[PDB]
Amino acid sequence: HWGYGKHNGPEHWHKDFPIAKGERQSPVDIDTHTAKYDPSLKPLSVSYDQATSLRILNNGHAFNVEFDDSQDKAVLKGGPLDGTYRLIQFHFHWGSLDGQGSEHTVDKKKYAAELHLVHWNTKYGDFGKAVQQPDGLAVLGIFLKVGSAKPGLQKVVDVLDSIKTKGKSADFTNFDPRGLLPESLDYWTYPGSLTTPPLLECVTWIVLKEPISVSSEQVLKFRKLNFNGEGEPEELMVDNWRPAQPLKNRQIKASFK
Ligand SMILES: Cc1ccc(=S)n(O)c1
Ligand SMILES: [Zn+2]
Repeated sequence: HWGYGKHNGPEHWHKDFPIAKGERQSPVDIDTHTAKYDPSLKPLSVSYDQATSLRILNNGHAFNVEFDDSQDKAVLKGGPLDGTYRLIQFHFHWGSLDGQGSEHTVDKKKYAAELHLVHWNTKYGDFGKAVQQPDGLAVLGIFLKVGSAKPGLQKVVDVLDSIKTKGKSADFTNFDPRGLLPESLDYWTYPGSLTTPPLLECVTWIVLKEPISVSSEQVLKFRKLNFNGEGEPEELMVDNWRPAQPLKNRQIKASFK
């Protein structure tokens, strides 16, 4: 099945998921010179004061921090979005080296990692029905650069020892995703897809311009996770990013001058 190695990596995905070569795949390179300011964009509203985290899971491709999405508790709206999208989980993509790791790139620049806060459109009732719709998801993407530690990341980094291998999960309550946000909510937005199989084309991407800084020690701990299950040969969970895909007939809009 799919993964990020030589024989099952991104160049192979299209055989099981032909949408891999579809018309609105993600990620893409954001050419900042070509991304037009759109003064009709509303400010983004990120309302995470009532977020209820539940659990963290190593799913063999990344780790997901999961939220109770059974009530309107942590929602994204405004910006490019019509209506209300509810937070369901966040995860990251990262590199074996600080010079790569992000999925989106900015004028071909790769960041060390990229955080994806995944939300589903509440008009669709739940996640599973939302991913059958072309406007079912909104993913807020945030770049990570290596420098100063991100204090708000440390509770995630500290729990990783307990979910080293595929299939492991751990209780992960009372985690506040507000601590992962940069100061500015200036963003680029375009229509795309999940960046992992099934690669569904349901996503309004909202990618923040301002990265957060994490320490070298924080990212090194991400790289000690494993793609394999317990009792299998160790394969470090690194380079779980898909490269940039063709922009095709899409425009990237900027929320800022
Ligand atoms: C389930 C899910 C949703 C969004 C993304 S970017 N990934 O990678 C996975
Ligand atoms: Zn992702």
